[PDB]
Amino acid sequence: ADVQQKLAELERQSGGRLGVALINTADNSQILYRADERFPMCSTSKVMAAAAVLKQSETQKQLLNQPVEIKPADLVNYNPIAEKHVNGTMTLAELSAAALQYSDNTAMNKLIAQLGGPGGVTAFARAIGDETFRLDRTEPTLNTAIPGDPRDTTTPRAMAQTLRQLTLGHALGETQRAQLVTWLKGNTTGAASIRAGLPASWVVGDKTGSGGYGTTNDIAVIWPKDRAPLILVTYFTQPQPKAESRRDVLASAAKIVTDG
Amino acid sequence: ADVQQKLAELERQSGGRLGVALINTADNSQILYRADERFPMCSTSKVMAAAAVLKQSETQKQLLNQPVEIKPADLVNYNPIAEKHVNGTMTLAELSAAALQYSDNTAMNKLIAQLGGPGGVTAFARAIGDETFRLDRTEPTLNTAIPGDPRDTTTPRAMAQTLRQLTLGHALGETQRAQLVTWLKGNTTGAASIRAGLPASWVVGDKTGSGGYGTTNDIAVIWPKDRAPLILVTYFTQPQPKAESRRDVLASAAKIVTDG
Ligand SMILES: *C(=O)/C=C/N[C@@H](C(=O)O)C(C)(C)S(=O)O
Ligand SMILES: *C(=O)/C=C/N[C@@H](C(=O)O)C(C)(C)S(=O)O
Repeated sequence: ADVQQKLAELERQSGGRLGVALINTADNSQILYRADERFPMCSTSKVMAAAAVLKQSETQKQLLNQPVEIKPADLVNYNPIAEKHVNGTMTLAELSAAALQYSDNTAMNKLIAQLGGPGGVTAFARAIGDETFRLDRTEPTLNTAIPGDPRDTTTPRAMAQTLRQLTLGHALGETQRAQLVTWLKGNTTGAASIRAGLPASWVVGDKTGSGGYGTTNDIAVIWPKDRAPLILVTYFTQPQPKAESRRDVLASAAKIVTDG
Repeated sequence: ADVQQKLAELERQSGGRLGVALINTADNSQILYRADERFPMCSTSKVMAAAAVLKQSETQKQLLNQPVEIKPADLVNYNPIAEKHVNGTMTLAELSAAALQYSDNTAMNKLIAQLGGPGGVTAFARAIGDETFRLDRTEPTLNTAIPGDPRDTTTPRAMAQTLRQLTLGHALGETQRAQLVTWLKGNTTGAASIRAGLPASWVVGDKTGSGGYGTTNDIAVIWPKDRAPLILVTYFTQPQPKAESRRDVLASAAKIVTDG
């Protein structure tokens, strides 16, 4: 509508490539912008991995309480939670929360190892009907974000659809779906991103990501004041190897698509 | 010097009044800017209330498990957590988390009432050697933030000092101190405020606030990469009752005072 002109303006003024998918669950309407292009997911991939471990825990009923050893060698680049338990252990519930709410990279690595490798995360994507998602690498190299590289990519449309099934749909058993939403709603890293663009009264759960070429991402489930929930995926990447993050672009994108 | 001039330049362009107080616990140095002027606290006052409840919990030893009834008449203007428990209950631990991490205003009112009113929160401030802090009203009117009004105000210097004692000192017992810091570290609302101004590797716990006159506040305990923690208060208020919030200003303030 004007939504398209505005998104195009934002994109041009930003110097980057912008990807947006909104699903409105009141009526299944969508707002799409480069929705079928691939973008590096970076840490927004932590959602698929934690969900995969949730799913495992539907048949391995004590899985979330299993201790996992954190060695000095497991420490990656960003480890605000793991590094407090080195030469100690963390449960798989603790690791999921640390990956999701703090973006801890060591924690993500443990989730990936539990699933048997990046392949296992991709296998779960495929099990819930996501044929686009691909995880190929561990932290921190999954975040390289090199233009033209298909590794560790998905599309806004696929990720919105998947986030809808996981958070509001039936990809997970009910307890597990509640657990994921509880973890997402407690994210500590999202206030400058999608949230920044929404009315203060609306409630949000979301997972950010960032990486190379100033890749700046957010995926969110959103409960507007007095409306059915929305799903929003805002992905953004830039042409220079060491571009600065742009969480404000995401916020601008969320304001634009939710004003209507 | 360089920083005092930069702060003045930032304030000069902001359209408002900026209060800063930084304490570097490596050497107890300070950086101060309008640090003995009063500002309205808004929700940064929630720290003092949760800390008062923690203090109570040192002698009433299951206090944090105690259920509190939430009635429809309790709901204020912003209760993302409390509203799911109307005609039900929340524990004091849950009210604490809700007020700190989500800024739930019904939650804050239950903490105030557990302390005997706004007066009891002030009494606790006084018991830990804070002679500046004053809480006068309940939510939501505590955030009116009218220029010149002394209600519900403190100074950046008083709040920096208090925050240091609560989170790194011995104002509380050790478990209570750790509980507070854990709650601050899991704040969901801070990524666009002080955090936005600091390198991504630095770990932050904080409490934001906002209100009338475009008042935009953040107070934080910061664990920089490879340095002793800092304490930072950034307060900001504006001349028009309906001004928009300016979390960007706090971010910039944070960057100026941490650059070197
Ligand atoms: C999640 O999106 C990944 C976070 N890590 C990166 C970041 O930008 O925070 C690095 C650069 C620390 S690395 O890819 O781990
Ligand atoms: C904490 O700072 C509380 C915030 N409240 C206000 C805000 O600006 O967010 C309102 C307007 C929601 S209310 O006056 O409490």
